[PDB]
Amino acid sequence: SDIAFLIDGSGSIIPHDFRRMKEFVSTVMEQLKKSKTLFSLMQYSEEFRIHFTFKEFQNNPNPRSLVKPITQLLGRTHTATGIRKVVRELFNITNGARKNAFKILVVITDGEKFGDPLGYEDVIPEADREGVIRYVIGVGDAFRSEKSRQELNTIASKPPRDHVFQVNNFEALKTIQNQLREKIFAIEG
Amino acid sequence: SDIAFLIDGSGSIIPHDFRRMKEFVSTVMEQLKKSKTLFSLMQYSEEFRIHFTFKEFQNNPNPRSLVKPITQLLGRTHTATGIRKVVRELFNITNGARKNAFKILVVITDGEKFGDPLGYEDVIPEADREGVIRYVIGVGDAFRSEKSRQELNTIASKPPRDHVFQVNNFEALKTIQNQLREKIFAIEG
Ligand SMILES: [Mg+2]
Ligand SMILES: [Mg+2]
Repeated sequence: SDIAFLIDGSGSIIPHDFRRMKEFVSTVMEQLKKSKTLFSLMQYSEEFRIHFTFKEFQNNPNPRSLVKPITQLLGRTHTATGIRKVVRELFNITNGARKNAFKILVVITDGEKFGDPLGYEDVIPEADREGVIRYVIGVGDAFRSEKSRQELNTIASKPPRDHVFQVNNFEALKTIQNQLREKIFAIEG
Repeated sequence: SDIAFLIDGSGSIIPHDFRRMKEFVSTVMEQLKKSKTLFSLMQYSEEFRIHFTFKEFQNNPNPRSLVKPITQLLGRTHTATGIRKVVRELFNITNGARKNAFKILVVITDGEKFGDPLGYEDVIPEADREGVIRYVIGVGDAFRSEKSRQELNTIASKPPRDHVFQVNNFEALKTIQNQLREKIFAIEG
């Protein structure tokens, strides 16, 4: 499995909630680390940060090591654009990504996609094509609406009830590790 | 005929040539005027300025006065996003666009698309579905190759012969002036 992480570095996320976020991620990588599993991370906002590719991870496969040194981005939310860059570069052959393997994407966001030229319509359709499975963790009040949830039901793979986890706040992410974990195991064993 | 212009305001355009382009536009809108014609203007770079809308035109049908105050935006070349907006905002009924009218668009730019999240692959198609006729004018030494002009043909309608025009300097736009004018009359008569 080519398991990649897309995390929201929006400056709407207070340093420690962002601290937490970061700890969540380390933990799941260690928790899902099979032998042939690869990992990659990028930090998206208004600027886009590749912290590491599959290709790298295999010559230093240590979640605590690589997760540790990340720096927040603060800008706004270009989720769609972020998606396009995952598919477009993370999941490319020269980046470690292996062709006969499962493509998995886990997104973590705290708001709605603000000020993005692209849309889900522009990026969604090409993610399916190469067949990327998408699981979305949405965090906070921003997601309590009868429309905010739509954006989340949308970045997800179908069915959405099994791909979406609407948590209450940074702390409260520890609460779904077993879930998010077992769902990603079941599709490899 | 709902006729709209997209003028490149990038930083590579020196101020006297930016003034030359502003002249061209005023003039052509003059020459192409008829009682049923409406004109719209947008300048793009990295930012996007809608100078006058279809229905605001019909509030002060005066090319010349309307073009006078236009100051240069200074960005870089985000041409696809520009096409998008032209198509999404200007040929919008609420911005005065008429249901049974023709939709002609004239693009003028001194460069290659650069650092644009969108591809022409994401805009050309919306432009076709909405029946938008595109003419491209590529000014300067950027479209100097059997390659960069290939940008022009992609943007422009088919056959490419008829919809593309390239001139060496701004000061030469005056040369394709009469040939353009006519092209845009064979649509209507
Ligand atoms: Mg946020
Ligand atoms: Mg330029």
